[PDB]
Amino acid sequence: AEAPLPQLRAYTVDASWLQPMAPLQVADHTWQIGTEDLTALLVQTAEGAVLLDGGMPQMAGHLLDNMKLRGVAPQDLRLILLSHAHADHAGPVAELKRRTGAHVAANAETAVLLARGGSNDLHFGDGITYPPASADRIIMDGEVVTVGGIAFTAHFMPGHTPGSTAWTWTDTRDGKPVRIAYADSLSAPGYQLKGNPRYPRLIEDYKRSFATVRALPCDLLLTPHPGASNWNYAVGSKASAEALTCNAYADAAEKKFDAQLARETAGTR
Amino acid sequence: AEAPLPQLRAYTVDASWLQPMAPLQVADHTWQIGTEDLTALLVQTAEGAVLLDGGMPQMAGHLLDNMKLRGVAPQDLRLILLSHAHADHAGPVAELKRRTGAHVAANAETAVLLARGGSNDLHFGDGITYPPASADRIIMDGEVVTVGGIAFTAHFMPGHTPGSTAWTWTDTRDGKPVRIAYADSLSAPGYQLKGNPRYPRLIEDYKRSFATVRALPCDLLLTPHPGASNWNYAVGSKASAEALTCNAYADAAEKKFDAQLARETAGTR
Amino acid sequence: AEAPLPQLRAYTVDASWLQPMAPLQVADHTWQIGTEDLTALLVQTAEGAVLLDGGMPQMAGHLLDNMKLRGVAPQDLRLILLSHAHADHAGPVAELKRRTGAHVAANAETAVLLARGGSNDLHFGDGITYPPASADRIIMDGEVVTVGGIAFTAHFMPGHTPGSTAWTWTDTRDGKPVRIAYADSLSAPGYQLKGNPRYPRLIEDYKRSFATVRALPCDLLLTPHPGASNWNYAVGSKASAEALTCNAYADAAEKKFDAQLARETAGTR
Amino acid sequence: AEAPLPQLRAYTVDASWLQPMAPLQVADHTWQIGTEDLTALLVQTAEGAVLLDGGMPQMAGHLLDNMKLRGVAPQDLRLILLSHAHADHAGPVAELKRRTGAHVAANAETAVLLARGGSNDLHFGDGITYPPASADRIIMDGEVVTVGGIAFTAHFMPGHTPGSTAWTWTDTRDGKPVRIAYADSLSAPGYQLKGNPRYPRLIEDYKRSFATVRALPCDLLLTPHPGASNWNYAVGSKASAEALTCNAYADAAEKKFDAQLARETAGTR
Ligand SMILES: C[C@H](CS)C(=O)N1CCC[C@H]1C(=O)O
Ligand SMILES: C[C@H](CS)C(=O)N1CCC[C@H]1C(=O)O
Ligand SMILES: C[C@H](CS)C(=O)N1CCC[C@H]1C(=O)O
Ligand SMILES: C[C@H](CS)C(=O)N1CCC[C@H]1C(=O)O
Ligand SMILES: C[C@H](CS)C(=O)N1CCC[C@H]1C(=O)O
Ligand SMILES: C[C@H](CS)C(=O)N1CCC[C@H]1C(=O)O
Ligand SMILES: C[C@H](CS)C(=O)N1CCC[C@H]1C(=O)O
Ligand SMILES: C[C@H](CS)C(=O)N1CCC[C@H]1C(=O)O
Ligand SMILES: [Zn+2]
Ligand SMILES: [Zn+2]
Ligand SMILES: [Zn+2]
Ligand SMILES: [Zn+2]
Ligand SMILES: [Zn+2]
Ligand SMILES: [Zn+2]
Ligand SMILES: [Zn+2]
Ligand SMILES: [Zn+2]
Repeated sequence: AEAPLPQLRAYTVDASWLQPMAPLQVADHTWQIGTEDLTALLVQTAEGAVLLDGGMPQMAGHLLDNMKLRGVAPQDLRLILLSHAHADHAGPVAELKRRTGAHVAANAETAVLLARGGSNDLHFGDGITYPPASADRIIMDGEVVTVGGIAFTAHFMPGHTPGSTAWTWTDTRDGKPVRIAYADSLSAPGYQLKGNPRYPRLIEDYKRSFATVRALPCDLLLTPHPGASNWNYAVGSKASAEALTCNAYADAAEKKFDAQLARETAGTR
Repeated sequence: AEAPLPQLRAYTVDASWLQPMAPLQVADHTWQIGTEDLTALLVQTAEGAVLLDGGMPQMAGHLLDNMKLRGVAPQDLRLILLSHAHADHAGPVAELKRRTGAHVAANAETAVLLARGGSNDLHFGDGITYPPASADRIIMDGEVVTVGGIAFTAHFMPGHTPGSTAWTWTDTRDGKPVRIAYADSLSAPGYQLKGNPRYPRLIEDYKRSFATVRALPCDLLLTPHPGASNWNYAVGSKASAEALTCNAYADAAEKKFDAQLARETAGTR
Repeated sequence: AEAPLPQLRAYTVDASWLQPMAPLQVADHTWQIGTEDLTALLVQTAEGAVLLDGGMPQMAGHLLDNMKLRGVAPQDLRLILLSHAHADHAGPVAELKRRTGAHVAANAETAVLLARGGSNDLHFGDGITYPPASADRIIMDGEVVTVGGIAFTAHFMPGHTPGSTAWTWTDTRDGKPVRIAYADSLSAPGYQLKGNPRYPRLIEDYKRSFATVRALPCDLLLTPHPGASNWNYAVGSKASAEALTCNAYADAAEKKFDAQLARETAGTR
Repeated sequence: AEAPLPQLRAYTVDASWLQPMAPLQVADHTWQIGTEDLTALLVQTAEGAVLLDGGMPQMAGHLLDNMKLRGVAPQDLRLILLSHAHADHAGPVAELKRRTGAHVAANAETAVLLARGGSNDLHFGDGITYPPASADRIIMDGEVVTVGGIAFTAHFMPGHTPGSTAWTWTDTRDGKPVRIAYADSLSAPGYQLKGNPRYPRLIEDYKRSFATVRALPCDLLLTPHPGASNWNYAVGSKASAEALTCNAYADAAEKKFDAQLARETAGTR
């Protein structure tokens, strides 16, 4: 009686990443509409809405529910933007496109990973996947995408994925501008950093990306994993109280990266 | 403490579907190289090999091992053909393409489902998925694909999937021709047959496909699930003893389909 | 001084195919907005517009101009449907998608040809091409697509292309229903009909498609080339006067097909 | 009698770009097999051949002819690499893939442009297009691709296109190593350089790419347009005599770029 091949293993996550929350207002037009521990930002304009990230694949219905609470019908969603195309951020994109008619704008690296459904990941292989989706517009570094007069600027910050992107826009609160920076992850979870044949310039890209994050226009920083920027979505009006600056987020990420690099030289993860 | 969204659920299968077996010769050039309960046929020519189906995603390494036992190095695999693009038959195609340089030939319906990784299935939704892969050649009904002088003919038999295909070729044994028919599944597992908005002509297609299977050139029938044609790969040289004819396979499938249709009218699965 | 390789040759067409016209009303909601000799139908609903075909690639701006004359802003175009994915009918689809955010719904055969930009055509090779575009929804035979409460039904009629489709919907005029049938081309221009290795069942498909066209619900027939159904868009309110029935269109196409088949047997085009 | 829309215009080129030539040996394994004025490099190994660029779409048959003269049958072509995905360098890729079974390896930017057939170009729009093709392997900056033991290293040099790549490998001649650098174009033909909304960091990318080219391992430089590196393929064994170094090629390109930038500030092309 010899061993059969192993069964496929599902991508399972902490319960808080799947815990629905009601819409939490970030600025006049901008709302967190994902789960307690995964960001999905809805930006509402007079000419339709923009969604930045959707979380896990199973979050599609919840996102549509929260859009409805905000007055956004499915067909009112015009545009989906992404931080990076891993299953816990781009998971429901294919379903959202089918149910809303929204288009996706992303850089070429994010587009190719999204079209693979996250398979053949440089570090994860086929372990963390989701339904594939197509990008409808390819964007370049620094390119501006505008919906309802609100301009979103892309800032490439490769490392966590080759296509990792920060998005910036200026909202308002109390009559004053609020420069929002939605910066992507700077983690390298389980990654081989040095001499990686699938990503030879990984270290150089991360190092440049720390600098890119430090330089973002940033009155208020948000991140795909809210804990990375010290947000606590579950506490409502105090959710943003402890939020990091872009400088502090980059500094923390670089210290962690440097320590991980030294541990890899020392033979451990 | 309210319920979080459910975790993703992996596509799990009976252990026998994942139980490796050594190559089992079907005819002079044709070998079963999959698992005990999933067909993957290797056809070896003087100018490279053809693979018809690969089974589950986790079978890629085993298939390459069996190819090596047959004298087929990875780069010797020229062509992948498919019965249908469900995860338990097309599962390892993307990985095989990357590791062998083989091309995929398939009809348009199979190509679109394969490129989705089986997501947005007409009946399964996103429940049964696999790494997406691209077809390199689109084939039409009755089209002949030739490798090393061996001609493979496609016979469309829509129903189980819109792109379901039977493949026929003539091998030899004991100096005599053996017309092999690799006919696709004719099951409708859990499908809504009547008035299905995603497949309005489902019943008409199945009915035509029973006739197509009856008419195949067929000295020896094989099926993606070997039990459907009464093969038992685990018993070696007796594996083919009880194999059905194409007529008998079509008849059994049609009786099951008609009974399921009546049960659906009677309100049950 | 030996001959260089030939220059690329552009797909050039009769001037009337490129001659802009103002919107011509077909029924209460339905307008011809293409050129004098290429159909592009705009169907306007309370929840956005549908475009059936766009003509040649250079027609994108003209279509948007005519949409504006009808009160349809670019973002109001929700859906693009196609008769078949040749350059003179799907030509501007990629550009329209980028400028409107519309989605494309098409069958798998049309989707694969559209994604090739018409290249590797079964009969034309690479001679007649256009910017590639992706389908966003794959439709099956008989499937209903609804926008603003108006239901469009797909009727597959393979032959002219494998993915050739007739679209039907019911509009109104003078308080009475008008069953509109937009039937695809039934021509085989320069095609090898018999024993075509790239389309082995071509004759069988055309023969079935003549029957499909005869059976369409049809108070008013329109065709991608208006002359094929005896429309004359240039004469305004008399444009539809001489229009054929579906029965007469199918009969004329079948007689032409049978004559061409006999000429092919007799060695001529 | 008002003007019809303009006819489509073919991409026409100088006759020398389409003038076939016999294979010209560059090093022990490496041959120029394109036309007098467009590079297409064949690298022949014990385990199959690599093609770097193919020229214009109409060059497919000529390339296959020259491969045959070199002893390379169609199925012996294993891999296609590209400098950049414009019609005059990637033109015949789709056809070559269909006729050889070769795979394409390219970066994400090149993959997305190739899959568009060069349409929606950042600078050319839809004016310069070719049959779309899919990449089979996505490569990263500095990644090594190996065929028959010969290692090809990718060096990203964005500017002329976002995906512009230099490829390096070490061949031999007279028992000594020859480090070959196939560097992409550094021209900006008709491009808006400053404040280009579709390429906001164009100038920064070109400036970094001049430095990348200067730093390439380079005993012998070749370029997609041979005149850019002072090759003259038509003079046979003297073809390489006047070839530039990488330093000189970068310097000439940067001086031209700086002059064009000043002219753009001065309001001219
Ligand atoms: C695989 C692609 C996304 S990358 C997809 O979902 N498509 C491509 C064509 C239509 C639609 C579908 O199959 O439903
Ligand atoms: C959180 C990341 C995605 S940003 C992830 O999925 N990881 C991190 C490494 C492994 C894998 C997992 O959770 O299983
Ligand atoms: C999503 C497609 C298959 S349908 C894919 O895997 N591609 C497309 C381009 C290259 C390669 C890859 O991303 O590795
Ligand atoms: C055997 C089929 C594929 S041919 C399958 O995966 N089924 C049948 C219906 C449900 C699902 C499952 O096993 O979970
Ligand atoms: C080639 C595809 C259509 S079949 C395309 O245009 N795409 C695919 C991703 C984004 C967009 C683009 O490149 O502009
Ligand atoms: C009218 C058809 C498309 S429906 C066409 O483009 N043809 C017909 C055959 C040749 C080619 C041409 O006009 O050059
Ligand atoms: C459009 C793609 C290349 S990007 C293509 O040619 N395909 C995709 C599937 C098969 C093959 C074909 O249609 O011939
Ligand atoms: C030589 C370049 C491609 S590298 C080209 O095609 N150009 C340069 C600008 C215009 C266009 C043309 O020849 O028409
Ligand atoms: Zn991630
Ligand atoms: Zn994550
Ligand atoms: Zn199945
Ligand atoms: Zn199965
Ligand atoms: Zn046509
Ligand atoms: Zn036409
Ligand atoms: Zn170029
Ligand atoms: Zn060029």
